[PDB]
Amino acid sequence: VNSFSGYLKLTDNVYIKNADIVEEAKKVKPTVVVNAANVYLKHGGGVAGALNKATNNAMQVESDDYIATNGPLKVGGSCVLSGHNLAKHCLHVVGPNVNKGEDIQLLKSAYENFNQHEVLLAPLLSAGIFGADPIHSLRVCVDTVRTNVYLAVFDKNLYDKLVSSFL
Ligand SMILES: COC(=O)C[C@H]1CN(c2ncnc3[nH]c4cc(F)ccc4c23)CCO1
Repeated sequence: VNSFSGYLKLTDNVYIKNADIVEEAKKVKPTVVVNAANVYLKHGGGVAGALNKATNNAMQVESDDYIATNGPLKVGGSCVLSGHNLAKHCLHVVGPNVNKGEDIQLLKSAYENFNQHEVLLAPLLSAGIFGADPIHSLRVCVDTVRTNVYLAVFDKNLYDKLVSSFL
């Protein structure tokens, strides 16, 4: 039993809710919140900008030190950093950004990072400003992640479409 509330169960291990991931993280304080990161960990907008703003820019400060030490992530890759006031840990995962021309096949590699964590609160990778089709992202999630994932979808209209079209 865990503390996630109001989710629709899609599969054995995937759950979905119309929610603001920032507000959901603030309430649940999950072990892991996933950030929709880019390779530079520049958290300017979308989910990343919202998560970083909620940490009062502490996420960005920590991220800048990470990059100065380690260099950029790979598209499809991830790193574990602090969850600050939102979660124990933040798993920064880089999905391909279609608006940069990145290969959508890398979306499966991106979701594989979730399998290193037993339970996660996450957004749909490569959705929103990353330019992928969220219906496709949900399909890849369900077909790739085997650990327990609670998906937060900000837009109510999109949430209803994702549920109604789910096979
Ligand atoms: C348009 O709706 C989509 O297609 C998906 C969007 C929105 N993203 C989010 N997902 C879950 N919670 C979210 N809180 C946020 C707060 C913000 F200031 C910005 C984005 C999000 C956000 C996912 C990727 O892009």
